[PDB]
Amino acid sequence: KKHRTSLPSPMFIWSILRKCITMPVIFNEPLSFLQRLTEYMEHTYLIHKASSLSDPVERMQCVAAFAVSAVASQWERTGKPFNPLLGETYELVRDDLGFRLISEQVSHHPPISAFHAEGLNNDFIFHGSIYPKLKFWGKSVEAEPKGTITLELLEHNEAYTWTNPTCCVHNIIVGKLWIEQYGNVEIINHKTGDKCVLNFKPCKELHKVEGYIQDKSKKKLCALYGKWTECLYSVDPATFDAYKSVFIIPGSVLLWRIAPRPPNSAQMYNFTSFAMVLNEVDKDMESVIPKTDCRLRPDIRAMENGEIDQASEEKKRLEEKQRAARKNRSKSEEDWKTRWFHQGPNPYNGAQDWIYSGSYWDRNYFNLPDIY
Amino acid sequence: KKHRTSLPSPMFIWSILRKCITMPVIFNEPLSFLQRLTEYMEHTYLIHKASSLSDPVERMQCVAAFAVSAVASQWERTGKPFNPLLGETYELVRDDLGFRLISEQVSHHPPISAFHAEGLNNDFIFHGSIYPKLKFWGKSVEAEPKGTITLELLEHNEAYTWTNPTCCVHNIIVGKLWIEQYGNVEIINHKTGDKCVLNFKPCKELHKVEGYIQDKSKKKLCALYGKWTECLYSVDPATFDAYKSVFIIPGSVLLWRIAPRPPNSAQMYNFTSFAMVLNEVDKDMESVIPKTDCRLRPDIRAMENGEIDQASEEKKRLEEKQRAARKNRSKSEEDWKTRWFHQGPNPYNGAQDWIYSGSYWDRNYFNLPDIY
Amino acid sequence: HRTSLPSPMFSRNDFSIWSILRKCIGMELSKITMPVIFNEPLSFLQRLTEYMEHTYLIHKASSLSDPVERMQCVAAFAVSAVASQWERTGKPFNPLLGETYELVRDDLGFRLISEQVSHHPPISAFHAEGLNNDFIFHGSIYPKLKFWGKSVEAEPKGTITLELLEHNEAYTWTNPTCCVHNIIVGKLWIEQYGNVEIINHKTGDKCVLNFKPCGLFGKELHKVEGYIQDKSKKKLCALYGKWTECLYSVDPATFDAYKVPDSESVFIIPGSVLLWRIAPRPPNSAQMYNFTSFAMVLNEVDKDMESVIPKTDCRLRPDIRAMENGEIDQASEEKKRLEEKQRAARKNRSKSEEDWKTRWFHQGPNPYNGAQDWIYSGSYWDRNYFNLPDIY
Amino acid sequence: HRTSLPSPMFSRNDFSIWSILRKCIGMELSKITMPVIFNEPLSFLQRLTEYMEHTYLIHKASSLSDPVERMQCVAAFAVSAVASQWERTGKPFNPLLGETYELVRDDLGFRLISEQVSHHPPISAFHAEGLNNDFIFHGSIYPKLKFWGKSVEAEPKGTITLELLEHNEAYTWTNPTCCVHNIIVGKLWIEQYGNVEIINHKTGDKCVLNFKPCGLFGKELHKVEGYIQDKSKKKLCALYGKWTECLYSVDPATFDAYKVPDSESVFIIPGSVLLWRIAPRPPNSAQMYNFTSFAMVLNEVDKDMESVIPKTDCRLRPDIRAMENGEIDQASEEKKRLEEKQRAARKNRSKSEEDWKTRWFHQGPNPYNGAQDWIYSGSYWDRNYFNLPDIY
Repeated sequence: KKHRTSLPSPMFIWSILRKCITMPVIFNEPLSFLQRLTEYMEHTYLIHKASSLSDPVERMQCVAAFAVSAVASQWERTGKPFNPLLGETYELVRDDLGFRLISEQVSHHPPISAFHAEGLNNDFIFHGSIYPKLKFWGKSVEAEPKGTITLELLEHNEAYTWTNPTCCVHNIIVGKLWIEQYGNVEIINHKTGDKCVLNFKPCKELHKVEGYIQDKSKKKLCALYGKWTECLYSVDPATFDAYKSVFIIPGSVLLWRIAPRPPNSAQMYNFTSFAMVLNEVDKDMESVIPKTDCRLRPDIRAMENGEIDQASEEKKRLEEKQRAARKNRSKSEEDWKTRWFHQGPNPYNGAQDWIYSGSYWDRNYFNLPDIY
Repeated sequence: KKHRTSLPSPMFIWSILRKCITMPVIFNEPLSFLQRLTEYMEHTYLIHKASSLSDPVERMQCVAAFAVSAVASQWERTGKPFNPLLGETYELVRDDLGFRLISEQVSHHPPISAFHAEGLNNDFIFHGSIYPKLKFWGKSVEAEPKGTITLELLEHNEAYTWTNPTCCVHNIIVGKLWIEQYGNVEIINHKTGDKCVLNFKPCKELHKVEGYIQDKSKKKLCALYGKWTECLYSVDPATFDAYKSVFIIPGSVLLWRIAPRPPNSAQMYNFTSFAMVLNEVDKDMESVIPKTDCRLRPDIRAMENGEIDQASEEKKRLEEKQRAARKNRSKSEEDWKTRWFHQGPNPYNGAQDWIYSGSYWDRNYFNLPDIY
Repeated sequence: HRTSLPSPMFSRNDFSIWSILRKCIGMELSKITMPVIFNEPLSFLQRLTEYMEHTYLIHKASSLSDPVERMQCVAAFAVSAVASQWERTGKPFNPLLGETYELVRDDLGFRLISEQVSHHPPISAFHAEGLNNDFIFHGSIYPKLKFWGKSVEAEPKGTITLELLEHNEAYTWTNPTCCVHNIIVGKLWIEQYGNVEIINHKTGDKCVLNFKPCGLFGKELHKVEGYIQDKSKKKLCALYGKWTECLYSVDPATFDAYKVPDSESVFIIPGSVLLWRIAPRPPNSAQMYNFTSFAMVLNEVDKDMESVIPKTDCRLRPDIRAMENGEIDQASEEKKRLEEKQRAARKNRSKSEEDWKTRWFHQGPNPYNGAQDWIYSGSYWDRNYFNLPDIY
Repeated sequence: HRTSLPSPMFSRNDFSIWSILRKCIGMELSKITMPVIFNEPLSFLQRLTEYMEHTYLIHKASSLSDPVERMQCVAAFAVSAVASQWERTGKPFNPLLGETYELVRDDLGFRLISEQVSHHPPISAFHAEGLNNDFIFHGSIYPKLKFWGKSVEAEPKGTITLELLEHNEAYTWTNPTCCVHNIIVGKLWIEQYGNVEIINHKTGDKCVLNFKPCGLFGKELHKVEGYIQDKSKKKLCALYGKWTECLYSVDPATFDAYKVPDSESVFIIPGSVLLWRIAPRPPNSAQMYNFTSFAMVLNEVDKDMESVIPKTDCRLRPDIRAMENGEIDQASEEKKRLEEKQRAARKNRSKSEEDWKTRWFHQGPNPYNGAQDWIYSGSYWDRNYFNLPDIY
């Protein structure tokens, strides 16, 4: 009996390692991204002011003031908001600031959140969608709210479009996490031909916003300066040029000052007084709001309750039921239907945009997505 | 309508990270651990020699020579052998070296491998079990073959027990992997009262084995020196004392020299000529060997074929079917039964030991474990 | 003898413990060097010079008196400047603060001097002049790297400036972004995209080049589509093609009439005029880190250079030499060594509180777009080098 | 101008690429420091001295003339020497090469001098003398750490030697292993196990102490069971108990008649005689890194010590000071600093090729078991310190 003196094949990539080897809720804040998007509304008084003004230059100031304000609550809000489930809605009615705002998570890959806002007196519509495109930039993560933001001043037959600056989270790997916001922002008034430029200057000039307003002719009509953590000012351009808390240039005009976060704040995730109301519920509101409102979302619920262990268990559950829901539509050939926004041309730029489908505030909700 | 000014719970371990965040076959050699255990037999001629000798001192030399030889093929065998499945058997009959050896993987937690060897002329039995207890020691892994090894010389009414030294794999994290073997080894001849001490010296004196033989009275009768990678020698103790490849002390006696690895070797995982036969099959052997022989194990099969991708897929499958098999017995209250070894007193030490159940070489296999 | 330690042990249940795990893990993490094994034997300062490969297009434009016909050559140069990128998944060495690279070609009619002008952020400034005194090509590149998913982006932040001296006119543009797909997991492939505007600041002529992204099914891979328009926004040319291969030009009105992945063939619109075609890579290419012949010249040295060039020149950079000589084992040790000499120099300059001095470039506004830029400080081609920094 | 690089690019498909990933990853990995956050404000040289807490047992044995009755006191000392381990899941600082620790207690009748005598392997040598000139307690400890599963083992390799000078007799033993269960995942708990043989080399008396392991359901946790036997292997005593609390002794024949987890109560076999009982930890304990009162004295300092003690003494160790003062944030920076000063000293001694000199200990055989050991070189209590190494 004769045996073999050699092996058949002589002795001799990441695939093997990949095949054979979520986010911690301790890094979230108790807010859906949709709710973090409604903080855009924190200073809706500027919109209402804008609508009551005759001169479009003065009107562009308040919209410029408002655009800065809608991204102003983010200082020290280093908690990531929960990525909204597909079909997650969120509504907010505020009787004092005079608006209603429905938002719906439209897609999940990529994550797109659609929102529609209306003044209660029918003076404005505010709408758009946001994809927060996350990019690891060095030792920091960038979030970039991709998407146009459209504000229609109904009493004035005009609409303003713009996009938001980039929101950067530094020291994400090491050090005290902190928020920067930089980018340039053009506000086009599509009736007048008026343009407003807002540079959110990057860091010294921390939080520094500088910019100007010009007519369609391209004549500057005022400069705009301040910090998105505090305030914006308008001033005559000629004296702003010569003259480069906050440095108050002579004869400037206060356009906006940040709303109030409570002394309780740094114990409550640095939420504003506006933010503290976002995720609240009560027996009345339970009957009316739909089953997709993120006020009925157990993990944000349980985290706001302190039950963090129950929050991370509940979070992984929804995400899993959401994959599973995707794979059944992946096979059953059904494809997802957006209850409250449909897709369509933005008429002021011709760029695809999500468009409110109507009928939300009628209630009588029917066949809603069962996403919890 | 009045809203809330604070959250219910103020804002505020590894569990979350653990719950919400195999071995690569590229690190194995194509051998079951059971097969790597049969390399103990590579020099069974020393056993047969031992059995033909009248003087037990001379007999203790050959058993000491054999004990060193059974762990000598491990130099440069830096490939881990596949952890044997529960129920994996392995048989080897060699007509020239004169033995049969059945081994069976007895348990999996911990991994215990049982083996029984018999000389074909009924001159010896060689048996024991091995648990290779792995410990990460610094920049190296230690494997320690826990368990007694019992060699019975049937023509001489005697039995020797001993345990194996520790097998250390250096530079496991960084550098060229390489094998060291260290430890002290006592060989007790239980009839004569004779003892043989083998120190496997740790590293300079790389692979250095030194030791002695003494009677029950505790009189040294010879020294024993050499290297487990090459050879062992006996020499008069009096001249070994005075006198401290290999340093040949005057008037020494060659007890053993390592068997032959082929020039092909370093292309074939550094297997010996003995090792190259272990995992071989053929149409004859297929009819006879049981369904648990690791010659019928697909991943060791496919890896020996070079099909490494198919090997790592096939490996994870068996391990998974093995967990699944465990969890069904975890519920169905069935518990695993060892086909060929039962547990019992080692009579020469009173220490629990696995004991051959008989009947293996009768074939007529019945109801064997379906482990592939 | 005391009954207590001066301060109780600090608690694990309180989350104050992992922010010191945070502090110590990152002091270790940022220490680590990127393995030479993902680099290619090129300093970014050298990768920057490949812009110049097709300088014959600047010379073409220098000698055309139709402004738009000059624009068609600058756009040709803009597209060609980024063409060598295809299949260049090696990451050129980040240049050490103080690194220079000079390249003189007489067959091509230019001489170029680059300096690594800052290390955080890593900014490369370059200045190239025509030898017939017919252009200045100058600017700066800050490669902003961004990871996500499987992809790495490098956005080259910076204004690039072609001044055609014989026409008293100057073009500015900003290059497209370069994506590298399937890092770690899969086969690497290179994509370039982003809108490039080229402006003739004299005439008001605007070139729009949209480097189209892959899109679904990989259909628009490498496609480049755009126009040239006059100061009043009327299209005079359509431009199209792939930036890996060719740029065509054609009547705008007819272009409107016609409106690891593999690229699509260029459909040659009737009446097109080829502006630029790539010179194919040598058969050395896929074995030679996918260099073009031009790229294989950059780190070449003779002792006739080593006397003339300054000591800072990256042709004298050891780790890039080690890697090119195949000694990749040494190259990560040379890399390790240089990245610590540079730390030590800069911390040393903090205990001393001295500001670092760029030898060949200074800061100043771009007079064409008001951006802050980097401007040649002169005297580089004098030789007479003095007090240069010791960086190797 | 060359047409190729001097050497083709080396391939990823060939597995020659990851062994340079291997080379570079480990040069980074072994650099990293263990976070101070798992340590406790004690040098191992100090953790070593806690053996001495119950020296009153040596003094008991020094003054007994029945040899076996002396054995019952050495075994009492052996068990007591390892008692403070319970709930000590902080890992004492690995002592720097050159570290010493001295401890003088007159209330306890001993004076001890330890030196860290090698860094790889980390070997601690110690020598303690009775002040009444009645014993020498000396030996060395190499803590061989071994990880697997959730558990870390520290096997203290070394021979420990009690010479009772008034009886011309000497005991040798080797301590048990100390397991730490549920590292990272779960609550840490400490277990000691291993067979300890104590030999009276004069009389031939053997003490066997089996520190029993936990076993299934945690039933034998901390139990210690053994006997004392004469030179002809006859049991004169059974010993039993838990090493956390007590050691009893009893007629051997009656003991045979009786043959995070919580421990079991000690069943007090009729006719037992208590040999040793632990002194309970203070209520400070669980807040004070679970020190016993003795352990809380070790790093204590007065300026009256800092003049007398040498500069190497670990009471003068900064990172251990930082940690004890609560400044744990600084302690990992002091740790970082010291572990690199020590590397730099030893590599420096390689460029110079000089061998390191232990000041207070030298190597030599143990005359009792032939093992190689560490032996006091004298002169430590003279003071008159000279040329000591600068290690802080």
